[PDB]
Amino acid sequence: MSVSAFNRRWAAVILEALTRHGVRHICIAPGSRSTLLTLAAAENSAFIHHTHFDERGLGHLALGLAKVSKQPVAVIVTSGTAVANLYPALIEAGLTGEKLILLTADRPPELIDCGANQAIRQPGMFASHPTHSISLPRPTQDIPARWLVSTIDHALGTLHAGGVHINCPFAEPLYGEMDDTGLSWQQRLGDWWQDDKPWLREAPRLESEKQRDWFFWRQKRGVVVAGRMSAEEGKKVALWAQTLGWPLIGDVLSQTGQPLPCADLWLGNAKATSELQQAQIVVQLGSSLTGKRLLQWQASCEPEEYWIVDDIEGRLDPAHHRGRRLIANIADWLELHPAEKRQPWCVEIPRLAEQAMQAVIARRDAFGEAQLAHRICDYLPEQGQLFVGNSLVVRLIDALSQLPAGYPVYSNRGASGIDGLLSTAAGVQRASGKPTLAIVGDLSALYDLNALALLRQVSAPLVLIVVNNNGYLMPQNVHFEHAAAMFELKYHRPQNWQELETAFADAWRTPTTTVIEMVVNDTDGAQTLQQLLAQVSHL
Amino acid sequence: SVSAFNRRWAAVILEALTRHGVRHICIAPGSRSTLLTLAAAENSAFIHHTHFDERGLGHLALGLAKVSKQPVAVIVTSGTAVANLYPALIEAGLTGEKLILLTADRPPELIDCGANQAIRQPGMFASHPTHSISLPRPTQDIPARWLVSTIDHALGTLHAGGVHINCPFAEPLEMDDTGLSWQQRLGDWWQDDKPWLREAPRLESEKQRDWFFWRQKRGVVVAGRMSAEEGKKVALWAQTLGWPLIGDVLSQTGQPLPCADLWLGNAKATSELQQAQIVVQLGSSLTGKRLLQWQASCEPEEYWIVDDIEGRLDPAHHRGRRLIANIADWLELHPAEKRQPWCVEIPRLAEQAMQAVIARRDAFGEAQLAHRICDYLPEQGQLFVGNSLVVRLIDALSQLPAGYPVYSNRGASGIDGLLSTAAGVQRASGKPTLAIVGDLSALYDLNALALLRQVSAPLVLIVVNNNGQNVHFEHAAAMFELKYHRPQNWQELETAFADAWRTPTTTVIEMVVNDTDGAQTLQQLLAQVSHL
Ligand SMILES: O=C(O)CCC(=O)C(=O)O
Ligand SMILES: O=C(O)CCC(=O)C(=O)O
Ligand SMILES: [Cl-]
Ligand SMILES: [Cl-]
Ligand SMILES: [Mg+2]
Ligand SMILES: [Mg+2]
Ligand code: NA
Ligand code: NA
Ligand code: NA
Ligand code: NA
Ligand code: NA
Ligand code: NA
Ligand code: NA
Ligand code: NA
Ligand code: NA
Ligand code: NA
Ligand code: NA
Ligand code: NA
Ligand code: NA
Ligand code: NA
Ligand code: NA
Ligand code: NA
Ligand code: NA
Ligand code: NA
Ligand code: NA
Ligand code: NA
Ligand code: NA
Ligand code: NA
Ligand code: NA
Ligand code: NA
Ligand code: NA
Ligand code: NA
Ligand code: NA
Ligand code: NA
Ligand code: NA
Ligand code: NA
Ligand code: NA
Ligand code: NA
Ligand code: NA
Ligand code: NA
Ligand code: NA
Ligand code: NA
Ligand code: NA
Repeated sequence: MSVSAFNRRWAAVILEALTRHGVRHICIAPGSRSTLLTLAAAENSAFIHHTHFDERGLGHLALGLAKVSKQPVAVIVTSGTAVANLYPALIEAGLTGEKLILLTADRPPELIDCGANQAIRQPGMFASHPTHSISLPRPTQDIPARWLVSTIDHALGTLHAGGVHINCPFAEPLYGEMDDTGLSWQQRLGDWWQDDKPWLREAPRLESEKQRDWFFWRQKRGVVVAGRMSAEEGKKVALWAQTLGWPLIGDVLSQTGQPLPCADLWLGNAKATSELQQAQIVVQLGSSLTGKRLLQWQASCEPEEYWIVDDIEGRLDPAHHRGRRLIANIADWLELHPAEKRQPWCVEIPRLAEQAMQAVIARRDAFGEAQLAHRICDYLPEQGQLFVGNSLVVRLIDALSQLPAGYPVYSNRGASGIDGLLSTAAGVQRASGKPTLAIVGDLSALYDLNALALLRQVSAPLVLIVVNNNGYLMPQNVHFEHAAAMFELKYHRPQNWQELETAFADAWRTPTTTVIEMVVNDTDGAQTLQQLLAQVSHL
Repeated sequence: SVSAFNRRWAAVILEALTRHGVRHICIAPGSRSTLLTLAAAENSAFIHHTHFDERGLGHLALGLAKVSKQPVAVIVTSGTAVANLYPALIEAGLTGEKLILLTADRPPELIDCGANQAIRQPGMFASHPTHSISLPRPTQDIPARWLVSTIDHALGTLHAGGVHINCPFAEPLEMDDTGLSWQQRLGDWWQDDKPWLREAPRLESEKQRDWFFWRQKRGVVVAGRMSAEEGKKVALWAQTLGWPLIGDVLSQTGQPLPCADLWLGNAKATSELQQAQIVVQLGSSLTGKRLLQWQASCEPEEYWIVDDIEGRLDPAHHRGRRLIANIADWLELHPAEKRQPWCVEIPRLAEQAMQAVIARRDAFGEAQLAHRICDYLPEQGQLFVGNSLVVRLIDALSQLPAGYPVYSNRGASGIDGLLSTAAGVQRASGKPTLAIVGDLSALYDLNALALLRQVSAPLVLIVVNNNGQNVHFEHAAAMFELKYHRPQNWQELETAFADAWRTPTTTVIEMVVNDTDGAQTLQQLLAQVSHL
């Protein structure tokens, strides 16, 4: 008899199944036609719950949680444009491999395309961006609970990386009658209910094989380029390159400690370019390289072979070198392709690197963007993590700073959207519980302004540094003092290093967010970068 | 010079669009869109609007299109910028605004190889735009007449909804003469005022040959969203036929049988309606709970929906007719003939309904604000309503004047872009504007207070706060240098307004209420009115 009693049990089966695939965190924007999913989510003790009222920011919240935990993270939303607001964070996940399980409630098929409310076409809404899309059928008991959990297990089990869109229509009414309808339908799953594992286990691994000619290649003149990877991988890559005797170019996202710092500067030197032309093979581990000089060099170098090792699939070399694209966990890969001690073949590079760091240091003082970027590793929280936006300021950290090996760095450098940086940082901080430094420009802060609601609720101190270069009535110069106030966050606008170091100490005390607004020019940082680059090009 | 030719290809795209009434252009600053952007700046045909949030940029453009009834272009750079446009594109696809999305793209060699800010853009919006064009990589080997014809075809044939034109450009982005002669192949089209190719079919239903029979039956007229002029014409027409007119808040009909959401819960009213043999619905997106239940359950011999949107609009799937037409043209094609009012109990029920509500107009609550709203309407202005309890309340408790413009985002009723849509609504027409929103809506689109800063006539944003949080908007107002008031009674409210109408600025009025009085008061009026 009861359609709502049945709808609840369909929904509970879908949630129970996610539970068998590592889904722990779940993000929900409340709204009264996803009711069944939200409701099955609350009954389910397995989930840690997060909410936000802006579905765009909710996607990014989920994206941040996945990015740090390396587990799949679910998102439930109600039917209509709620769903479309998930696209950005979905897109970013498809590039960087976050597993976002989007459960989008939908009207039933009889209510689509007929003037009904909050009703749009949701199946295939995200085109090729999900790794898998499941458009679930209208709930009925005539489809066995084993089909339903098997379809979900198929999608999650085969999922190497990226998001999955599960569209979930529900018959109206979403409320009412409250009986045993669909009770024996659930009971056919038997003791899968007290189990632990998927109903259907489908989990093939996608992995490249051991390169049998590694023992030759490892004795040639190689270079290691280290892109985005985990904190732990960065230290491993640092050891492996050092053992090989190969120059390591490490990105801000690599956490290698950057043994050859200020690459963005020293790749400008003709002495450095000439040593590198002698390179017979380049082994690039990780991807999304940050620096202009590194991107130019990569694009123009001509080693016999060019290798990209990364756990994401597809082509990762925008200059299309002849070589290899190797799919792997970077740490397993280094295991499979171990180093033997060999004397370094580079003689000039390690000098130029030192000299470049000395040049930046002769410049540490003017209270600006480039200098904050240079000194950033002085303000990093102890046992913390850094989240870094899509701004000049982070190319400047990459160019002018030397971050410590193994210190966690996170970002959104898939498509480098500037639309979700605060909600992302909020997910990054929640997943790990660590105190967090997030560095962002003013447009990114204005873009995701309402994620300040999210940042109120951090589990450790979070410092949001907003680098502000600004950025009918005369245009105004916006600031973030009232924004902070509006959300009961701490706020500082330091004028000098003493005030910044002070602002940082007060910030690192309680668990909430302190906004530190650093007003700067729209030219000093760029300008300082160029000066150091010419200086180094000459050295 | 690749660069010099890329500017000229972009040039041709933009000039094409001007021959189709595109006057407004909304732009979000971005490095990879520079060519469409520069081209746009150099073309005098356009009025330019900027926003930093692409989602709110889409909704601005939607607000512009909603009032202007002309196509509005949007330009964004490659990447998730593009995806931020989906919400407004989807809305347009339902209410019929013509948003022309020009999405800059990396050239095809740079897709799917880990390049920066590079994503799969063609087909990205799935079935939602009315037409989608994935333009080829620019080259002078494809002649300019192809490019303009492709555009003239997308826009000439556009009945309603959006158009996605993906525009890849090769890099670098050396002011040569490189594609000059390529452009000059268009000869004097460049000095012309029309499209290159004119393809402009009309989509429209034929005259209903049996109207003279049906216009004498016992009909009910239901009026949803339509233009202000049409609101007045439908009122005249319904009156002439002797048929009751259930006029939505979006109808601008003057609601001659006000408080339908109450009197529809009375058996004397429904029983009289049961005698209805035809329902003519003009427009759609009906607002009221009672009206939506009534609509779903009614059982005339035929149900008609007249609207210029295409596709089914009756979610009860009644037997009858779906008629595509400009409402105004349709009335002319199907004239009323003067005829005696077949209804007796309803006009009295409506009156006692209003009377019942006037009786409880004093408490300083959501419901009373809603009932008294026409005391605060700006003269010769326009109202913009959110998707919020407070606007159900206006529809239930108020009677808005015939022919006063009302606008809304009520296709998919997202709460995601109401401020930025409001800002486009004010700019399209230049009128002073009232916009009514809930706290959650205002939070959702908070950064669009930056658009509301820049208005050509006063705008008042009533934010109706029943906060579940416990946030306020004084600091948001202060962040963007907007005037702010939190009135605590009717005198403080009336005063906030007098101030508000003097200068071309936005003032934020925050009404703080309860999460229950509003629902309660409506529930008690329903019961009361159902007992008459
Ligand atoms: O990249 C930059 O120059 C800073 C841009 C920025 O202004 C922002 O994202 O707020
Ligand atoms: O504030 C209202 O009028 C009710 C709707 C609502 O809660 C909101 O959109 O914030
Ligand atoms: Cl993940
Ligand atoms: Cl081509
Ligand atoms: Mg900036
Ligand atoms: Mg509210
Ligand atoms: Na789990
Ligand atoms: Na929605
Ligand atoms: Na699939
Ligand atoms: Na489906
Ligand atoms: Na079963
Ligand atoms: Na599985
Ligand atoms: Na039962
Ligand atoms: Na292999
Ligand atoms: Na091999
Ligand atoms: Na690092
Ligand atoms: Na590090
Ligand atoms: Na040299
Ligand atoms: Na590759
Ligand atoms: Na391979
Ligand atoms: Na850099
Ligand atoms: Na940023
Ligand atoms: Na925002
Ligand atoms: Na946002
Ligand atoms: Na843009
Ligand atoms: Na409309
Ligand atoms: Na339009
Ligand atoms: Na598309
Ligand atoms: Na092509
Ligand atoms: Na070509
Ligand atoms: Na050719
Ligand atoms: Na033609
Ligand atoms: Na193109
Ligand atoms: Na044209
Ligand atoms: Na033709
Ligand atoms: Na009415
Ligand atoms: Na009426
Ligand atoms: Na209602
Ligand atoms: Na209803
Ligand atoms: Na119809
Ligand atoms: Na609202
Ligand atoms: Na409207
Ligand atoms: Na609407």
